[PDB]
Amino acid sequence: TQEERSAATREALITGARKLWGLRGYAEVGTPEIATEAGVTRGAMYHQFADKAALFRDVVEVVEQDVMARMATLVAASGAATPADAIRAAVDAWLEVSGDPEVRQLILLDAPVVLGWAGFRDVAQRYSLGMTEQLITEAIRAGQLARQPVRPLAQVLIGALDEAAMFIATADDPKRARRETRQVLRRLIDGMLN
Amino acid sequence: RTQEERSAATREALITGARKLWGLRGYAEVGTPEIATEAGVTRGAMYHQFADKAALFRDVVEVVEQDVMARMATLVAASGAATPADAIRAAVDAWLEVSGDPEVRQLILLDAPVVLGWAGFRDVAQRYSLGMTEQLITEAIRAGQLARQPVRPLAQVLIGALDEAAMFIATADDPKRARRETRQVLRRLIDGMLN
Amino acid sequence: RTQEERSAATREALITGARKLWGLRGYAEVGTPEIATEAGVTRGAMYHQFADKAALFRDVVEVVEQDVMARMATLVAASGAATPADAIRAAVDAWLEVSGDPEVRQLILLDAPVVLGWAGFRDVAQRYSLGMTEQLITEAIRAGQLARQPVRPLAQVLIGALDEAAMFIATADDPKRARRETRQVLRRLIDGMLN
Amino acid sequence: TQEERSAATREALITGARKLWGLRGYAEVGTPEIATEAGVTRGAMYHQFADKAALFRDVVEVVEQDVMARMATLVAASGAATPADAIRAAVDAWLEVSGDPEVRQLILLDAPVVLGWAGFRDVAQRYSLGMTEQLITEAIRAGQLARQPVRPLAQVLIGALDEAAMFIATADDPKRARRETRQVLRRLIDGMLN
DNA sequence: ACAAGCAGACTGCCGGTAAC
DNA sequence: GTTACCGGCAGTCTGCTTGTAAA
Repeated sequence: TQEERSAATREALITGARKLWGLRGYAEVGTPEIATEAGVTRGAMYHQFADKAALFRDVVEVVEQDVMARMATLVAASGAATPADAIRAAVDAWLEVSGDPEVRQLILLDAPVVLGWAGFRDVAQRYSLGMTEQLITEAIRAGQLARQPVRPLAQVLIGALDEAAMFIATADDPKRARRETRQVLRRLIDGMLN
Repeated sequence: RTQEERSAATREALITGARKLWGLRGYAEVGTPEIATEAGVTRGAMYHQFADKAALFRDVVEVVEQDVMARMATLVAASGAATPADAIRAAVDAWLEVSGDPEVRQLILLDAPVVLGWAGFRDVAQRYSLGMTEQLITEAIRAGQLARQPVRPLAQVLIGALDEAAMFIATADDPKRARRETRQVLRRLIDGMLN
Repeated sequence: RTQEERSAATREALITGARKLWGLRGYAEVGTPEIATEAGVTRGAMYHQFADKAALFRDVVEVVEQDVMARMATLVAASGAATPADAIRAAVDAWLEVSGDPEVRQLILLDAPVVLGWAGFRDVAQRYSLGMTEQLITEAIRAGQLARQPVRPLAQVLIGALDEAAMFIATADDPKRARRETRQVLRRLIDGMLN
Repeated sequence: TQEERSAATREALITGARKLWGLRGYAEVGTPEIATEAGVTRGAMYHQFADKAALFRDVVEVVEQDVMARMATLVAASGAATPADAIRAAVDAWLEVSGDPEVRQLILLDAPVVLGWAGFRDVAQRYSLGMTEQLITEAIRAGQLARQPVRPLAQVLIGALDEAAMFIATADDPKRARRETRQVLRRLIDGMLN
């Protein structure tokens, strides 16, 4: 089909920019390198996508959805029994998933700069952020956590989690960093609950 | 008259202009021509004073970060805190005020980790806001107000929380309500962290 | 207009202009801005048709070298030679005519070995003047007018002697006398090389 | 004293530029690199020498006189007996000396383009060129070579020798190339001497 | 004799538009 | 789909000019 082929070149470009941008940063890979690696011409790319930024937008979407997939896998398998335990299992899950350098480059470093903080927020509300808003909402609902404004709490905890990830990855002894950071995140969480 | 002065003066104009412009529009979105022009200098003199665009951004980060600490310490002194715990609460409220500056949000919260790399900017913040967070925790532990725990991780995590808090307040649809509510969840967080 | 024609048209204008200017002043002494401006195109369109300055110089060389061969063959045909020896003599007299063109001396005798490398330019000349020399020698052997010997070495050596002959005539203070005398020693050299 | 100190940095600049330009070409080394290798600053370089060209001129001078030195050694050691045999030995001597890659880069390639063909000529008249003019003059003088204009002949034979050198250096089988080129030069010379 | 500040210029490259 | 093309940029060079010495 003619439009069925469009999706195939968009997948080749999205896969390639994800690999390359994930390896080195959005600024440090240009559209030529990316087109070459995808097996398409710069012209076709600028036909399927508005600009470099828009291709970064669809890369972000794909990556974030994978993060949610792998995370839910870990959270379901943890086997929590109360919303609070679900929150802790989510924390440990992100700690496992944020170990991926692709995720840190695309989501934690480049995305707020490419799409703008509000822009990436509009994207993350349909993913990790909004799932945090829901975990908080459920923990409030089941009486494990004081009623309070949810949007702020979720954003802040997301901040703590993101920076947790960078700290563990760049620390000189990563095993001890993951242990101690997990400890303090737990202590922080329990101090939040009842 | 002297060259020590001539260098320093050109660096002062270049850092001033790059701070203004980069802060208004982002590091990616302003080129060295525009920066030179606004500074009243030639691109050549700039590439003599600074290695590349990145090196100039590093000195802009430096000035901005110390400016952040100056303003914060000013606000904390006037509050009249008396114990590490009070210092922590007054610090949070202070950052909420200072981070109202969009130049601070653009340069420090967004670009710096991208331009310098995350560990690079960290090496910078340990000598400023990060290091102060480490001292506030460390003294709060000493004074028995906060349980002994690994200090560097806690400090980094709390910094992450405060940063995304400031971005949240700035970009909210009604910033007054967002500042009030965000202060709320930060306070509850602290109080649950302390005794 | 077609795309192959739009490319061919700008490539011809860049080659024409780079030929004019580089021939007037040397490859080192003319930049791609001047060259584009003279072609009436943007530096960007140029870096689309040509890899870099060097690649454009390579195509300029190619054009100039075939113009050299064309002018040479015209003059030699007009001599009315009939044997390989007569062809060799008429060739020398032709090179003396053609190398009067300073554009030829500038681009081929001076810049080309430095830009493309001695081996690189040789790879180019082997398909033009050098190859014509190798064939003129080869036929001179075939007809028994010249002693059997390694052909590539003789061809390269005679080329060196001819080139420096051209520079010599061009830069001498009385050029008319220089062409007469230089022609003399080349003729004697040739006759001593033949029988 | 200041003149003893001044002269020494020009020796270090000239040695450093000789090594470097000789390795990579005049176009491919900048004055910064050259200052660094000499152990001096660009300001000192531009105080002792007018421009990049001026340092190249003094490098040319040194190299050319070194060529004449080594050549004189081999020509003395061969032991010719008449001007003609002096010429033949001179050629084989150059063939040996031109084996040096520094000499081929600075004298045979860059110098005419940097200094201009006439400029380098004015330099070579006090060395290999002018000596060639003298060997021709003496060969005419002893009746071994026909009376003819000397300047043109000397320039031409210099051309044949120079290009001979590059051919031997760049050839795929350099041993066979030295044999064959020596051969064709011998035949040329003998056909010249009568 | 040396050093530093500085200015004009240049090369190769990129991102996005528009003509094929 | 594709190829030509434009405005603009970052980092480097070269030589000039103003400052700071070791004689």
